[PDB]
Amino acid sequence: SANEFTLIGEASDGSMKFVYKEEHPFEKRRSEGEKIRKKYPDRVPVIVEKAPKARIGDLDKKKYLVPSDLTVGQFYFLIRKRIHLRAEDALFFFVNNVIPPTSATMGQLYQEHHEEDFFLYIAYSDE
Amino acid sequence: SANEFTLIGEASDGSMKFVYKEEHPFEKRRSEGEKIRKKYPDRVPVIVEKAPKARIGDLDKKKYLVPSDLTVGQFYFLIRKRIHLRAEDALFFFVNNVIPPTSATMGQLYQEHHEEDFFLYIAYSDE
Amino acid sequence: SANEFTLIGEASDGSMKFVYKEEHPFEKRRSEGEKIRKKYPDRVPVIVEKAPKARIGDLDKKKYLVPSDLTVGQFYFLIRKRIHLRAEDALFFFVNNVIPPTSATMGQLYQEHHEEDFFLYIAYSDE
Repeated sequence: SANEFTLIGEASDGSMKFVYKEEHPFEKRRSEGEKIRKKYPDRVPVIVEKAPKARIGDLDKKKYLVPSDLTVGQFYFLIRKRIHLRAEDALFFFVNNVIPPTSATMGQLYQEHHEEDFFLYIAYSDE
Repeated sequence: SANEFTLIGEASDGSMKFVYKEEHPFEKRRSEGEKIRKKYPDRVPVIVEKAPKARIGDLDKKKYLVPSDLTVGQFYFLIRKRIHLRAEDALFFFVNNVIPPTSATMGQLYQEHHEEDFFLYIAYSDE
Repeated sequence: SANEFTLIGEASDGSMKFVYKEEHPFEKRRSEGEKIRKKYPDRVPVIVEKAPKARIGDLDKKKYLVPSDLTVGQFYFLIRKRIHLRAEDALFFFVNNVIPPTSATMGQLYQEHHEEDFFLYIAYSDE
């Protein structure tokens, strides 16, 4: 197909703003994250939000406390069941605009990417 | 959701006991694993068992001889077809209580994790 | 199952020949790949072909221009939708006969594996 290409996929705009951070002042989030990490050191606190452009279902709950040794892939299935995804619908997680390996553990992601309020922030989208 | 978290996922209990090892004495397993590795050096012998708590189907066969360059992900699909998983059901593999990368090859997992009887042991579960 | 193994999976024959290369002389491919990489440096040109033995659907288009920061896993879903895979059908990508990690980016694969005509070649199969 001479000079012909099919342009597919979109470069991430990196513009994911979490509503959680707009609705809860930093000092309140940090106090809470610090406390929950002290109380439950084998668990990590995670905020999960849908990317605004995503056309899949929203979550009822956004604050999760998950085992540090749980993988991304296990978390994927737990979240997918909560939004009732059509069988053929894709679901991707983004941490700081990057999709993590599905065998990474939630503790590993948290250690590397948690924010200064001691939460790990994950966005999800359908593309 | 003030002080509110949804607790999801379970920390692995690491208590996976393989029935294969309870039914076949170590020396018989080792003799067999040694022999099959000598005869078929480009293949690895694998014991696959369902985690007792898993509510998905059991396998008819547990002893597999697989190409060393086959990936975990290819193996996943071969095993999934054998238990007739509902489309939305999850399937996870565990080697020594850890989920391997799906692009790892069976030979790589075997080299790192085979037991002293020269078998690689994989447990599977739905969570 | 004494002396009994179930032999499953197939060792890759590494014999994937791309029709694209048989139909377009090297110098024409290189000129084009060089030009498109100069013009669109944040995108990578990819040739996608079905492995001849695969019993899944063929693609209408084989020449794609994809964002460098798109993952393999995102690309998987874009290609899967284009061939209308039955829900339970597997789809695997091979670059130089090896399945890449699904979290690798297309730019990372391109940097490591592009050919001298400046295209990245991906084969897909159902096993």
